[PDB]
Amino acid sequence: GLMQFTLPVRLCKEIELFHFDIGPFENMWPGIFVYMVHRSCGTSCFELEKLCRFIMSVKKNYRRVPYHNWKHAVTVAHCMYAILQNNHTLFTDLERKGLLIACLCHDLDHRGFSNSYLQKFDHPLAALYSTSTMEQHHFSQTVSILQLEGHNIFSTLSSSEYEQVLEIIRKAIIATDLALYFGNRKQLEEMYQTGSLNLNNQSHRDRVIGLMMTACDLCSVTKLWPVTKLTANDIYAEFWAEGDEMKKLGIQPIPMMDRDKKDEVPQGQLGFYNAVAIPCYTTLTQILPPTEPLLKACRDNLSQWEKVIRGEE
Ligand SMILES: O=C(NC1COC1)c1cc2[nH]c(-c3ccccc3)nc2cc1NC(=O)c1cc(C2CC2)c[nH]c1=O
Ligand SMILES: [Mg+2]
Ligand SMILES: [Zn+2]
Repeated sequence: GLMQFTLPVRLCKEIELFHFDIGPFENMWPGIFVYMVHRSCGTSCFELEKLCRFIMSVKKNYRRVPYHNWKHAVTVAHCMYAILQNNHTLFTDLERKGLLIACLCHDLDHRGFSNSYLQKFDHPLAALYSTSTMEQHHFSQTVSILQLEGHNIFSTLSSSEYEQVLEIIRKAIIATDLALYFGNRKQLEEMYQTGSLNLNNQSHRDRVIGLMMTACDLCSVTKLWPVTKLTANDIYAEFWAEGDEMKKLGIQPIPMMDRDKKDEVPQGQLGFYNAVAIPCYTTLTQILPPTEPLLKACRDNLSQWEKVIRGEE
């Protein structure tokens, strides 16, 4: 009730910044998440008994994959935390609640393979969900855990508020399907520059929350260079593994996933930053100005990758 979580000073201070790294100590991540909830939302938003129980069941349902794991779950949620804290008059009570949970759950039960690979493998999830295959699985897993005896952190909400916060969460999680992001940022670009962007339009809020989600999901390109560079090892470990499985199906993988083209990774990072990361945080800064640090950090890392190519490291 009047029981709040504290962090060491350095963590207390650095956690408010966008570029915070949650550290190598797995056991502090749940305290870190609860801390962000109490500060983003209130000591009252969730019952501490239930939240802790939900947090730990979620953690257990992330797999020990190189990148799409429990560390990613909490990292993406922290980015959301910082976007919300730098924009706190813009979001409803319900949006603060459901967005931080959405981020923690957004990759539940990920196996480290793309929607594309499930589809070429003919995995049963590809028959159950034709588009955004993994992302619909994630939201389904989320509802699963929410219905475990003792786990419904939303029990105090009215019938109507409950239906809203699940609908926030669901759209939020589908949004992390990067295949949808390009269309969403383009509509957001037009609306912003023709002045028709209206945050009181619910369908506009949806688009904005979507972009927030892409921004949080890719936040590893907005960390300090040594974090970004080591996170890249984890992503390619998954990519190259999936490429190995593509070869096992008798398919040449895209170079992104072919581990015989390690040498061309810096150039591949360059195009990604140009085609995705920079446009994403640009458009996000245009809508939510206090999120400028993400664009500045992304740009800085773009600059580091050009240096890697030029043989300056
Ligand atoms: O454009 C890309 N992919 C999108 C387009 O539609 C999906 C892309 C293309 C890439 N070509 C290469 C590459 C080329 C030649 C030789 C070797 C490698 N490497 C890539 C990485 C990429 N992407 C990410 O590194 C990436 C990173 C992350 C998290 C860190 C934030 C999440 N998702 C990602 O896809
Ligand atoms: Mg995902
Ligand atoms: Zn993710």
